[PDB]
Amino acid sequence: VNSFSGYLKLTDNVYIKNADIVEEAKKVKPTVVVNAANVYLKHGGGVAGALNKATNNAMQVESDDYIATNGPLKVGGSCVLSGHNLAKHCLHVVGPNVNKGEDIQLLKSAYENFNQHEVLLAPLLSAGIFGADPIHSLRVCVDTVRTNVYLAVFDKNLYDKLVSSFL
Ligand SMILES: CC(C)[C@]1(CO)CCCN(c2ncnc3[nH]ccc23)C1
Repeated sequence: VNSFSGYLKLTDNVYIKNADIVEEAKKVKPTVVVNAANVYLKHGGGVAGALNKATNNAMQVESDDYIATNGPLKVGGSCVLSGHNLAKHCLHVVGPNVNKGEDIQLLKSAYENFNQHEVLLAPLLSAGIFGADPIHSLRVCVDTVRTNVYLAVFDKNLYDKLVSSFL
C-alpha cells in the first residue's frame, strides 16, 4: 500500500492520472519523481522547468555541479539527484527529443531506467515539448517498465485521449 490517490490502473504495475506532477509531488512526497531531463540538465521548460521552479532553482544549482563534474548524460540515460522539497530523489531521465532529430527507439532505453526503482511518480517521457506521440510513449512505458509507475498527465484533454485509446 502506498499514498498515491485517484489513479486509473492500466496494467498490473502502471497507473495514470490527470495531475500536475509538481502539485502531485508536493502532496505525495514520493521516494522518486522522474524529471523529463535533457543531457545538459538545463531545466528551462516543460516538466523540467516546472519541477525546477518548484525547488526555487535548487535543482538547477545541483544539476550544474553534476554536469561540471561528470559531463552530459546520454540520450536514453539517467542520473539520480536530490528530490529537494518534492521527493526523496529525482531520477533525471533523457528521452529522445524529436524536435532535435533524436532516434525514437531510444525511448525504450529511457524507460528502462525506471526499472531500477520500485515505485516512481513520472511524466510520459518524450511527450510535450520533446515532440513524440504521447500514445506511443504510454505504450513503450507499459511494455518496458516492470516496477510500479504512477504517470501524471498535465493536460486533461490528453489524459482522456490516452485512456480511451489504451489497449
Ligand atoms: C505529453 C507529455 C509529455 C506532457 C503532459 O503530461 C506535455 C506537457 C508537459 N508535461 C507535464 N506533465 C506532467 N506534469 C507537468 N507539470 C508541468 C508540465 C508537465 C508532459
